[PDB]
Amino acid sequence: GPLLKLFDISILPKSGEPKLFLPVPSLPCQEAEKTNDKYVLAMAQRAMHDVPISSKQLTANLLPVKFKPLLSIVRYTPNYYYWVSMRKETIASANLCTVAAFLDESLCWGQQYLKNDFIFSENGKDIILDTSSALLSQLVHKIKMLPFCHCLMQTTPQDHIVKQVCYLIASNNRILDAVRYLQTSVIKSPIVLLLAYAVCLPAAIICTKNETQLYSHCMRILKEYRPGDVMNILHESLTQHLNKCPSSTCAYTTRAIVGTKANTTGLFFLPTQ
Amino acid sequence: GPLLKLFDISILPKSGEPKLFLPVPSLPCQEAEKTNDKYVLAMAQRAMHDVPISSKQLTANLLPVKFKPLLSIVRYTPNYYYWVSMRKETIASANLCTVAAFLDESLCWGQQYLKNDFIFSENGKDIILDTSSALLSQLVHKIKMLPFCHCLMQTTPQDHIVKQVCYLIASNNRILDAVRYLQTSVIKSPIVLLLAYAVCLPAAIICTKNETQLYSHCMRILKEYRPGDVMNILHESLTQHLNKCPSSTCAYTTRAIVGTKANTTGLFFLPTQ
RNA sequence: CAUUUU
Ligand SMILES: [Zn+2]
Ligand SMILES: [Zn+2]
Repeated sequence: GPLLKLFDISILPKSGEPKLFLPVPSLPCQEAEKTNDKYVLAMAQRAMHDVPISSKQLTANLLPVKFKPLLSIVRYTPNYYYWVSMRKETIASANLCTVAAFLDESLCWGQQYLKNDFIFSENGKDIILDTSSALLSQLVHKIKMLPFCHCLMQTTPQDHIVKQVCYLIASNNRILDAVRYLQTSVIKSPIVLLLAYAVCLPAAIICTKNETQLYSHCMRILKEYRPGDVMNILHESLTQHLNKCPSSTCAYTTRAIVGTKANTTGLFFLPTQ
Repeated sequence: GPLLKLFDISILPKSGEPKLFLPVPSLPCQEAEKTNDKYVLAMAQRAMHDVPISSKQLTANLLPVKFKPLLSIVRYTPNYYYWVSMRKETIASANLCTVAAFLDESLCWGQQYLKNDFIFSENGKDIILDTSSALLSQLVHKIKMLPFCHCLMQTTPQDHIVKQVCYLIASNNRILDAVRYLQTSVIKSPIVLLLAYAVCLPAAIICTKNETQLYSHCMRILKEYRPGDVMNILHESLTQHLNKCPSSTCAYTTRAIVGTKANTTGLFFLPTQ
């Protein structure tokens, strides 16, 4: 007979006059930051804007002296939700250049936690660490968009690992299950190593006292990292790929995922050797 | 003995220069578009730039007269991979403002196919329809990131349908399985309706004659759409949420996912009533 | 859907 109705007519909008913009919920004004340190205040003023990323370079062996000054904002700002929201906006709309920059920043920051005997916890109010889960999800989304030849044209592709780690995160954000799975094999692909680097901080933050062994594995990964590894791994893999992939279309699919340049809104620094 | 080695050291790149960019090849110069229609040529020149979206508004009463002239570029351009890669770059880095604009464009374009008895094909070389799957995946990514009060604070949330459709697309791009699931129920939430609108053209493109029932359902959805509905549905939902949700954290997180303005790079027109 | 993929 007649078909089943498609939808209830009551859910359609009350007005059919054209809307050119979505609502912007303007939010309260920011309080003054709680520091008089003019280097730290300058770093925050530049983090608020999309500065060319070369201007934000910070040599990693100078980061130790800057860590405690920068904590006055990164850990103790009165504008916590404003800063986290700013950074999540950039990450949720990030190309792979932007993802890579934020990953290197977060991992160098995490290594300073270790150097200073800080513990990792989700109640720690840290505007860099508290966007690391959003960043892991974004990295997985970029890897799933790349043509499959990027994973298959590595010396030891470990494609089954890439596929299962991406499924666990994309399907239901199963962060600790992804660590459990990564523990079962030696890592032999640089793409798998990027995923391990990206999972270690958001997993460590959510471990309870019943998951001390998983926490310990996350700290092994964090300690092996060296400043700049995420940018260095991707720069090398993408160059080799252009020199060997025979597809007539891969380069165009890939350029759109990688992007033209990074967006540094919310990024305090790009750490390098 | 020691624990299992973390990774084979050979996968790390040689330390060399500090990396401040990621490599992509440079684009060749453009060929001339195959038309002398000044109106079409002007629309394509604007499409190349992130100009304010009010300057790209098109009343959908005019789209039927412009459809055939515009095919000279959308369907027969000698610059196919330039246009599709430009549009996929914008969509893969898109906030929800941008996703909504491109969805309305694609749905109105698909309606002109239907009105003219054109068929939908994976190899049809259409720079608008060939980005509709990327757009579906990005809409699902945005819905997953919104605080869940957005889906639950609806008259009839159908929260189980939203979650399962999002699972099917995000886990394995199971587009036809998502249509099959949607066809079982009357749609009673605006969020579910947005997902139905976003799925109908990517599904129509990959249906064969062995999926004639699912194809018919996709054509039912496409015919019921009214130009501008994606922006109008999202504007009403976000306006009424802002009035009713009491969470301060929700406002900050929502602003991050929605964004403050659309990126129109690669967008030809924003269709409206 | 009831942890759905491998
Ligand atoms: Zn390739
Ligand atoms: Zn809310």
